Amino acid sequence: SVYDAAAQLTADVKKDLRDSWKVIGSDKKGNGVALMTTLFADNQETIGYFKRLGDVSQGMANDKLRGHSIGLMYALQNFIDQLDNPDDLVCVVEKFAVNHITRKISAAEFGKINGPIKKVLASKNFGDKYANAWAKLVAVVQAAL
Amino acid sequence: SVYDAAAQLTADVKKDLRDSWKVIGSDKKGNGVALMTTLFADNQETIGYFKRLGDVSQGMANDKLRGHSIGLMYALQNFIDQLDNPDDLVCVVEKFAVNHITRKISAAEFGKINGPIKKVLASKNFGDKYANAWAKLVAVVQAAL
Ligand code: HEM
Ligand code: HEM
Repeated sequence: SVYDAAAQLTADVKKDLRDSWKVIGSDKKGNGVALMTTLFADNQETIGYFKRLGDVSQGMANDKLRGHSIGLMYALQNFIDQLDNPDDLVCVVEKFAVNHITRKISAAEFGKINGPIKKVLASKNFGDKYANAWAKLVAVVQAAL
Repeated sequence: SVYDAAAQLTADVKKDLRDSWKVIGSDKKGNGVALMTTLFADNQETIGYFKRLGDVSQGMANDKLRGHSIGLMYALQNFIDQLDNPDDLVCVVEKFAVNHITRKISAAEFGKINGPIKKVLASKNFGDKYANAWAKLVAVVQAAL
């Protein structure tokens, strides 16, 4: 199932992912927080899963939120680094899904991250071409949920 | 406390951590799996916490173990990247501790990773000086458990 989704990560898709990550991943704290705050702004209902983080309206200043945001970027770093070996990408994606499945986060709910990713990419001037590439990577994770 | 433990990461400790990570982090899959297999070999009592992984003796051939091992190396990558800013190191360490606290992994239990780290370091020509530097980093996590 996840292997089939990984099959959509073509040579061109993997190239656009690496190129955009070279920029987005160069400031994990800044862009990681940008992603989370954008998710909360566009889909307020998702805050329900983050009660432990406390006052998420504090953004970057919220230590728990900042810690979570930085960590999120290392998961993506992991995914990007495994792009050339489907076997490793799949095992890393399935490992990642375990805790999210436990939290009862459906593929549909997880998909809400696509909007924020598109916006963050656009802030760095990476157009629709790149957003579509990232939507395909997210789809690999969705296949595991 | 975690804040006092992070203060123990002196100038040369941070430098030795970076110099050794430059080599160890070069092969996250290989060194990550070596780290886990060594832990299970030297402390068989910890295997119980990893029931979900299945037959851990299969090593690299165990997809779940490989997935977990690779991810473990990105957590260390995260810690190393935060050495410049104590405030960020602390929030990332506390974030990391959440799930380990939930699994009831105590500071003493976590500290068992020091042996495996020392052995992997030694396999790459990094002696006691480096093993002790890493013990200091591990001590920051222990303070959060
Ligand atoms: C690109 C997308 C995402 C990435 C890379 C990501 C990454 C991570 C990572 C690395 C962790 C820490 C390890 C763990 O506990 O599993 C985590 C925790 C978590 N994730 Fe995901 N995640 C993503 C999207 C989401 C979404 C869309 C939701 C919910 C709508 C979600 C909810 C959670 C929650 C509730 C936690 C625990 C937060 C805490 O209490 O500290 N994640 N995620
Ligand atoms: C250098 C030390 C270690 C690092 C960097 C590390 C890293 C990680 C990471 C990144 C995860 C995945 C996210 C999560 O679920 O929290 C994790 C999961 C886990 N860790 Fe730790 N860990 C370390 C040591 C330990 C030790 C010593 C134990 C137990 C004696 C432990 C037990 C667990 C367990 C049981 C899981 C879940 C495994 C699974 O079911 O897939 N960890 N750890």
